[PDB]
Amino acid sequence: EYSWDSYLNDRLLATNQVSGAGLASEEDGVVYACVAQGEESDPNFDKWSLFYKEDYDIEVKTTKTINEGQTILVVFNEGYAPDGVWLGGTKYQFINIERDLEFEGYNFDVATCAKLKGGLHLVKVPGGNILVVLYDEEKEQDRGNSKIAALTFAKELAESS
Amino acid sequence: YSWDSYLNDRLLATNQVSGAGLASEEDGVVYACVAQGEESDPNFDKWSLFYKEDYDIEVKTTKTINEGQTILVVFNEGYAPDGVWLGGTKYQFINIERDLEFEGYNFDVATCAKLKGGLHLVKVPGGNILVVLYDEEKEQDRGNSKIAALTFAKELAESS
Repeated sequence: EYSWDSYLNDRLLATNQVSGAGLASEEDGVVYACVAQGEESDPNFDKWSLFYKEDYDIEVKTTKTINEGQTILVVFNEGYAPDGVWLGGTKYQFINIERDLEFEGYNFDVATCAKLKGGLHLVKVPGGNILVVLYDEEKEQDRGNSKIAALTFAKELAESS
Repeated sequence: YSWDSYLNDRLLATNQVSGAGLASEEDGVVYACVAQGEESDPNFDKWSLFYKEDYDIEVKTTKTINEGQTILVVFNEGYAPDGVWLGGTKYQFINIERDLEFEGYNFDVATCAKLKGGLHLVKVPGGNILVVLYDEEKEQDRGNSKIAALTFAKELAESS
């Protein structure tokens, strides 16, 4: 009637200088034995919740310095946005790009990005200009119609060269 | 006739778009832009949506973590790049003291913190690692807990 749970309770947890204590194997690094101070607040208290938990996934944050304009050039030049397209401080997720899309006699590269309850279109037109179109789902508009709206105006710009 | 006039007529008049701008293929910055407003709030800047000065932003990656490995990595490499993870809680790696002399025996002991608490890790010979938690809400602190951890560590070190 003496285990590890008893020994750490007597020589380490009894001082009430620790919240709990465990023993981890130098091999794998996982705790085989542990105690904690609980059961006074809640009888249904698992003290393994503190020392053990199976392999799960977590997010790691890095900081990168963004040039908003470059996020647009990289989309047409390279064909991706690893961090999304940034415009006016808002993050849009790069979804689709359709290269050499033919609309009424003219070719267009057109990209589509999404935000929460909205999104944007980017349309490369010749003469060296890019058309930017925003849409907002809260205003009963959508990407399909806004893309059509973008394409209709684009042809007009496309006529001037 | 300006740009804001031309896009208001050919694009926002369609009320299928929320706003529109055009970016030069050179720098990629919008020189001209329009948006739809004047109904809720008259005093709004329509550039807030299209332009913004070079700033810094956060990028998220996903990692699959094994908590045991996060304890080993502290001793093997000497810091914890992702913090030390135990029982689902992230502790921020602060200090590691190698070959600390406590009453005749040497110890490698690391200290980690979370909000209002923390933990100590002590490698003792014979191949065990001692893990000690402390909670500031229970009037405990890192120093006293390290001493308690260190003194108990001494006992296991004797049994080897």
